[PDB]
Amino acid sequence: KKFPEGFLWGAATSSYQIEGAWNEDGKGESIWDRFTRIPGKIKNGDSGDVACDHYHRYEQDLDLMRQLGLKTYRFSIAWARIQPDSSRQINQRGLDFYRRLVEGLHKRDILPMATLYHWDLPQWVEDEGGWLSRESASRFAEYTHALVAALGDQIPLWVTHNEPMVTVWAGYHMGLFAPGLKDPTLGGRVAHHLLLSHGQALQAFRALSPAGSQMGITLNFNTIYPVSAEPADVEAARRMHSFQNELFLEPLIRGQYNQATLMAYPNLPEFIAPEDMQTISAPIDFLGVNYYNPMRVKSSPQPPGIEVVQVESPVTAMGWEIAPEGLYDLLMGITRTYGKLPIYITENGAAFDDQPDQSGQVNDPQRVGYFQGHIGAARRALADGVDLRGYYAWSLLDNFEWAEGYSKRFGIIYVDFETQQRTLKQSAQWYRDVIANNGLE
Ligand SMILES: OC[C@H]1O[C@@H](O)[C@H](O)[C@@H](O)[C@@H]1O
Repeated sequence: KKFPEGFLWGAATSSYQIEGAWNEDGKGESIWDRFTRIPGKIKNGDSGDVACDHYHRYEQDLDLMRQLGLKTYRFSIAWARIQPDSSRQINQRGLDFYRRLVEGLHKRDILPMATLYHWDLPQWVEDEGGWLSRESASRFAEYTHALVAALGDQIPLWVTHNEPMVTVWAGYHMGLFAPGLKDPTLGGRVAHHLLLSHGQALQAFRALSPAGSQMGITLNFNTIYPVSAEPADVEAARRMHSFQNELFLEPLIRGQYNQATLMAYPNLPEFIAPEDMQTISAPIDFLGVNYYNPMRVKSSPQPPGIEVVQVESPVTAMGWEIAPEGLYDLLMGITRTYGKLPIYITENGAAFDDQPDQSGQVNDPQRVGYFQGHIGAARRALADGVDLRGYYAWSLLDNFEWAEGYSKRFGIIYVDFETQQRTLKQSAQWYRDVIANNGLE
C-alpha cells in the first residue's frame, strides 16, 4: 500500500506548453513559434504565444505546487530563451528566469527536475539543419554545459530529451508537429542525431560533475498487445514492440540498434561514426518513463504488415484507451529486459472535458479514476521489484496541447485561459491526499 519512505511525488509541464512571453526579454524564435503561424496546422488556430503565461506568473504556480505538497516538480527549459540566435551567446535574462524558478522550488522543499529539450528547438538551430544535421548534437551539448555549469548543484535531476520518438514520427514522418517534414526515410537519421545529442550532453554533465546531481532521459512507450492469439498477430505485435518501444532503449542501454529499426531505416549505418554507439550508451543515472495508453495490433497483408486497431471504449477525450495494466507490464518488461535500474514515471495523465460548475468547482471523477488505477499499477510494479523512485502527473496545469491547441485539458489544475485564473480540480485535491498519505486510500 504505502510507497517507500522518500518516494518523489510530482507534477510535470514543458516550457512551450505553459510559459508564453514568446518574444520577451530577448527570447529567440523556436520551431514551434514558427509552426503555430502556419494556418491549418493547429486546431482553432491556437498557439503558445501566451499559454499559461507562466513566465510571468511562476510565483503563483510555485505556491500551487506547495499547496499540493509536491516533493518534486518536472519542467523543461526553453533553449531559445538561453540562446536566442546563431551567435550562440547566452541570454542572461532567460537564464535568470530558470535560476529564479529553481531558487523558489528549494525555498519550498520541492526538488527540481529539468528537461533540457522538450521539442521547442531554436529556429537558428533549425536553420543550421536541425536534427538532420549531426552538428546539432554539438550545439545541444554546448547548451547543456551552459545550463549545468550555471545550475548543476541546484538541480538534482536532469533529463536530456523528452520523447525523441515523437520528434521522429510526428516531426518528420507525418508532418503533424514542428518542423513539419513528411518524409519517412529521414527517421533513422533524426533518431541517430537525437541519441548522439543525448550522449554528448551526458559527457558534458559528467565533466562538470555537479554535487548531488543526476542525469537521465525520458522515453515514451505504448505497451503492445496482439488483438488475437494468432501467430501472425503475435509476430506483428513483436515487431511493433521492437520499433515503437525499443528503438531508443536498445541503443541507449546495449549500444546497438535493433533489427526492426535497421529494416525500417536501411540507410541508418551511414550516419554512425566510430565511437557514436559508445557515446550514446554511456551510463545514465535513471530512466524517465512516459505512458498514457497501450496499442493493440494485428497482422496485415500490406506493408509494413502491421495495423493498429483503434479501440472505442474505455477511452479519454483523445480517444486513447485507458488500461492501467499497460503501465505495470511496461515497467515489468523494462526491468526484466534491461535490469533493475532507477525509474521515474515522468508523465502519466489523461484528457477529459472539464467544465467549471455553477459554483466554480471543477470535478473530474474520470481523471481521478485514471490516476487511481495507474498509481495502483505502479505500486504493484514496485512490489514486484521495479526500482520506481517517483511519479509525476501530466500535467500540473491545463496547457497548450500541441496540434489540438487548447481543446484538450490534461491539468490537475484548471486554467481559464481568458483570465489566467487557476482552480484545483477534484483530481488535484485527491492527489494531495495521496501525497500526504504516501499512497492510495
Ligand atoms: O499528449 C499528452 C502529452 O504527451 C506527452 O507525450 C508529451 O511529452 C506532452 O508534451 C503532451 O502534452
